[PDB]
Amino acid sequence: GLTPQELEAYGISDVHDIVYNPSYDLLYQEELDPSLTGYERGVLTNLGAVAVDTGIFTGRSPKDKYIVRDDTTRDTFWWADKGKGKNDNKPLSPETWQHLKGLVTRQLSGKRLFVVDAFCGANPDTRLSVRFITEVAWQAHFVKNMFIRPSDEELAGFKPDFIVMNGAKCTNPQWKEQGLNSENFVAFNLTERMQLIGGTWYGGEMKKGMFSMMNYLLPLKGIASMHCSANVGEKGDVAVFFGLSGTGKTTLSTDPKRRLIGDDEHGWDDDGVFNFEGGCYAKTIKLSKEAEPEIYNAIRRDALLENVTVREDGTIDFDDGSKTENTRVSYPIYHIDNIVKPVSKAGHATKVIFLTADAFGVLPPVSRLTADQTQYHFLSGFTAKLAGTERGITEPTPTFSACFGAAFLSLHPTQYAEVLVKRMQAAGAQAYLVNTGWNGTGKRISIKDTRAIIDAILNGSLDNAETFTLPMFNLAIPTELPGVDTKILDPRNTYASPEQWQEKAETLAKLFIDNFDKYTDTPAGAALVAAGPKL
Ligand SMILES: Nc1ncnc2c1ncn2[C@@H]1O[C@H](COP(=O)(O)OP(=O)(O)O)[C@@H](O)[C@H]1O
Ligand SMILES: [Mg+2]
Repeated sequence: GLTPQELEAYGISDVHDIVYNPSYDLLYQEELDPSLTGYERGVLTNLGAVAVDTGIFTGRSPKDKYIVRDDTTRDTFWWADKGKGKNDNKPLSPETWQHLKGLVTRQLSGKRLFVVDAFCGANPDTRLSVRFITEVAWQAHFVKNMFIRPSDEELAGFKPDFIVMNGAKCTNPQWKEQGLNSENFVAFNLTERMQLIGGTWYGGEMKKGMFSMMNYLLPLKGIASMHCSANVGEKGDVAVFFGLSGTGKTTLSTDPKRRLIGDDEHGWDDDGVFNFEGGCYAKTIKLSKEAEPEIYNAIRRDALLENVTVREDGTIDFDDGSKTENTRVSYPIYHIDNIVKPVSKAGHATKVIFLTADAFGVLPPVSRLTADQTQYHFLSGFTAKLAGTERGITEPTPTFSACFGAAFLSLHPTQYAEVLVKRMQAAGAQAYLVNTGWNGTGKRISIKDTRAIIDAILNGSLDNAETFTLPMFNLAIPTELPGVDTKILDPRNTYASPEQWQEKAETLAKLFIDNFDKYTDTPAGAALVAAGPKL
């Protein structure tokens, strides 16, 4: 248990009341308190879960992310103004950090705080003991769902390695004089081992902020830190799925025939793949209980819906994206029946799948990758949003995010590729490229067909299939696969003429070649150029 004195050490004073590690029951009662007003206020939906509103911020704010440049982080961090390649690791002075800290601690002073102690990492030897402090009940609920909930025995000897203070209600009015992006802030200090959040209510900032910390600590110890989902079959076969947001990591790893290890952040050490989290954070936009039953059923009491539209009668309108297309729901991992327990970990991965939502409709549904192409595509981290608000006519805008999660990388991309490659090699892991995106029909490939391709990969149907090489990208695509429509395996078939495909394939190839040029500093990246597309 905590005391007002342990908080005073953090710089927080006059603490009225501490709600230490609240149970789901209390949180439920706290969120439904009819006296709550504003963004703290939750509503009860017909499914039994409470729905909240994160306010103005319905997603992350990378432009407000800062890391203090001191003697601990100077020579190790991948700085946005130092290292080649664009990133969000903006340097912050120790003095400006102290100003932001003052703003947050004064904000949490004289309040009734919610303190949640949890773990980030399923293995005791590499895990972080994090202490979350907030004045908003649903934020404590979010960290309870997302992080690893300690047992009574573990809380007994609990010593926080990292502290995260959420001062969402406060903003920095001096930001203009200090040279920051805005009045908001998501700052990190590795000397003090702390995270400060101000102005933004979005819970994703606490989750991804700790992921960014694991992404810094782990690789330096020779452990792969990955933005991937993961599951194991009955035979002990572990599969990992990399990919950016909305590409299918969550919808595809939640397979009723395989034990879910995790859905978003995993490490890979000598023993194998381990989850960092204690829950799942699924996307609910246009959620169908028919296509994704396990995820739909995980939405019940204790799950936390965010930004979804709740009608007057309590029913949820999952199709409504008027506020945001990034509607979410977090829930304890146990809301999914088929999962690995008690500890979310398994053996080494032998199947590495890179998911990509190709808006250009150029990439094939599935391709077996060569060792060089694995490394080339990992560092490229391609995805394409069919943006332009789709009120214009067409706009397949691409995104090249190194390691399929550049937004959370604390070290140079190659450091991630390196530890990952050595792990894949010791395990004899195979890599595959999967397009959960578009083809020539202008429609996204159905979840049904994608799941069939994932099955073909996991059971070796793909590995034994006869394959031919796709021009330019030089991808080995299967001639056919059991359960999947043969017409779609070759992307050129979905076009009226293979000449239509050709045009776009060249455009995408140039984008890839242009993008990869920022890795041709070393003989390694220069060597991998032969693994990329050629016109
Ligand atoms: N063929 C498909 N494969 C995977 N996801 C698909 C597919 N078609 C549509 N989707 C939708 O795309 C989104 C993928 O989201 P999710 O798995 O949550 O992304 P990630 O976990 O990688 O951010 C979901 O909203 C899902 O319903
Ligand atoms: Mg996900």
